[PDB]
Amino acid sequence: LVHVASVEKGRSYEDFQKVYNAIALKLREDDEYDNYIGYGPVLVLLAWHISGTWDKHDNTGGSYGGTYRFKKEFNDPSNAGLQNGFKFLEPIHKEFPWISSGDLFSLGGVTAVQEMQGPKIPWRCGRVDTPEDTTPDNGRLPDADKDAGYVRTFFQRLNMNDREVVALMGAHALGKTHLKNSGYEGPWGAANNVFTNEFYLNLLNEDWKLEKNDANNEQWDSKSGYMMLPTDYSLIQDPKYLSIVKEYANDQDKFFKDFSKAFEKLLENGITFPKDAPSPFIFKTLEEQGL
Ligand code: HEM
Repeated sequence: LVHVASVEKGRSYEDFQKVYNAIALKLREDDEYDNYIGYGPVLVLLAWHISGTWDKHDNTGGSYGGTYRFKKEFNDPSNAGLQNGFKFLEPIHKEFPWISSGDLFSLGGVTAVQEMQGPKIPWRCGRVDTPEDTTPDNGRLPDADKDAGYVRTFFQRLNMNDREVVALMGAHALGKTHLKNSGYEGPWGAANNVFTNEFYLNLLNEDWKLEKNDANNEQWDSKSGYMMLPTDYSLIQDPKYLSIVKEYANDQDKFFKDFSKAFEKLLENGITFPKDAPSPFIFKTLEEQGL
């Protein structure tokens, strides 16, 4: 398929900055969610899940179509718990009905990251809602109970290299696993609603113990009360992965830069931007605007 970005008719930067501010103010306000973690983390997960269905082989899936809006994709077992990010954005969509779904879903991710003190993520508008028949079949999102080979192989479908895989996974610093959703339980660290390189430090510095949880799945448990999925853990089992983990554990800046690039790339996979298309926008945070 060819997916050409098409700017929402007559909208500019300022229009988008308003959508951004709307999400950000709601993030600030609905702070009681998930025991006071807030919605930030679920939004980031939602932006990754709508983008992660992409197949570099036939150009299907990815964020373009806003297909998560369809039952098929919405009811993907792997998307369990995302309905919360969805209901968070609805009221927003209602307020700015001209924005396409794909644009909204992906912007929430950017907004969440930036408002949780992460790096600035350049964003591009132009995703166009596609018909329900362009909805990708379930089973394109990765399993958690695998090793580094699985991960490398998987990520290759999305065109991501080692560096990109490790950068993107540092997103695990945010939120936590929910038994009910995924069959895994516990956060990855302490500051789970602030974007930092905590993930890498926990990985390197905790004394991880393999145990089975109440869903009868194996997870790495630390005495600090943290957990790591087998897929997380595999970042230290693979030699190529481990040196990158180390780099990030050592330099939060480097990690921020790598994440930034990788995240935008993830969100733009499968989209063709005509040369006349506007440059990537860099939204200001509420704080930068004095709001
Ligand atoms: C091997 C690849 C990955 C696997 C197997 C994986 C698996 C999971 C699982 C099982 C959960 C818990 C869901 C729940 O029970 O609520 C989760 C949560 C999360 N995922 Fe990952 N993930 C992967 C990659 C990513 C990437 C690339 C990102 C973004 C860059 C990401 C962002 C998140 C966030 C922010 C959460 C926490 C959400 C919350 O607190 O509701 N994950 N992931």
